[PDB]
Amino acid sequence: DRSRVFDILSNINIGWNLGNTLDATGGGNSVNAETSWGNPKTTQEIVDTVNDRGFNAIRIPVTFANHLGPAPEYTISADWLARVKEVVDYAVNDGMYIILDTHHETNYWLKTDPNNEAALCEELAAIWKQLAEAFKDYDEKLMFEGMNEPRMAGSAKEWSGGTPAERKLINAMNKAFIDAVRATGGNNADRVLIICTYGHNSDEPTLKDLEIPSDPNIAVALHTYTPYFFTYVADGSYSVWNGSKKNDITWQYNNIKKYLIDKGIPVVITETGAQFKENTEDIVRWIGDYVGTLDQDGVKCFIWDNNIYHGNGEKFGLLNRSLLKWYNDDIVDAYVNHA
Ligand SMILES: OC[C@H]1O[C@@H](O)[C@H](O)[C@@H](O)[C@@H]1O[C@@H]1O[C@H](CO)[C@@H](O[C@@H]2O[C@H](CO[C@H]3OC[C@@H](O)[C@H](O)[C@H]3O)[C@@H](O)[C@H](O)[C@H]2O)[C@H](O)[C@H]1O
Ligand SMILES: [Mg+2]
Repeated sequence: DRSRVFDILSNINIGWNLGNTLDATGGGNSVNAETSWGNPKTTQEIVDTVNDRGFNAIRIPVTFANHLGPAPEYTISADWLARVKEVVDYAVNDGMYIILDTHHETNYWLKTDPNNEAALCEELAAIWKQLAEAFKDYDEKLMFEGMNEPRMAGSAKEWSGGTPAERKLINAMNKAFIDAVRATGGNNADRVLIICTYGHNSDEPTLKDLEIPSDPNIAVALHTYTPYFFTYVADGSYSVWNGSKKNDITWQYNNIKKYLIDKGIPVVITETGAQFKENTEDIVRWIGDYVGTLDQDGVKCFIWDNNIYHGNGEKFGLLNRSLLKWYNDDIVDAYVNHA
């Protein structure tokens, strides 16, 4: 009976990621990492605005690597740990549902070499013991997501769910994450903990290999920017959404229903979105199809927002953070009013 997790999630309208922020990797071992990818320092106002528009859930991606002391303790620099807490507290201040993750650890130590399972597990666990100790007293609105797209960057199957050995490794790491949090007690005893597949991929072979913890307070996270060629810019990509590629969304979702939802396993899409390609009307329709699909079974999603819209780079930006104005109200409206 995993119903407690379902109840908790049902409280979310739709979520929002604080992209390219605490996840950013410049600035070395300092709080300036937050601004190293060109975003402004996150404020209470920014989070209020997100929550006010109707994203009552927020994902705070964070990359810890440069802020860790040497192994085996991997002590999180106190300055970084406290700023992370300040950002989570912005959301706590507004009664929001929250996901804290580890993020681009994949650039550093989180390289999915099955031969190196213990070292990987131990580091994940050492980080999450400290994070869990820091957020012990936070209520059940705050959730943890153990890893972000854990994979072997540069590998042939980096973005297609990796290899079998790799996926066994992901099970080991998911277990280590859960074990290390639960062992800290307090509100972490029953905190929703969000595990993931290899790369957060949702292809049948990836899901088929996913071990499901018997811990009843978990959810499974996936990323689906589906279809890739609509949402991303690339050779073969398109900007028109007429419905003809909805089967791509549908088909993938049937796998998630088969392996997760229909077995009573909570699922969350902790990232999705569509890069802006001067095509408001199409995104709006894609949203109807994409999110409407998720809505059939009460599945929630969090939208990736890197605050990039006019500039160059992947144009997932929605909230203009400096102006506290949305870059595109029509796209936003479709997301917040999806129900
Ligand atoms: O299904 C479309 C598939 O068709 C091929 O013919 C095509 O060439 C191929 O590119 C495409 O698969 C995508 O490949 C991209 C790189 O070529 C991947 O880009 C990455 O997407 C990431 C998101 O990752 C997760 O969600 C989507 C899911 O597809 C993936 O497996 C997950 O791990 C981004 O974070 C990253 O920036 C980007 O490079 C893309 O993910 C593949 O779908
Ligand atoms: Mg308790």
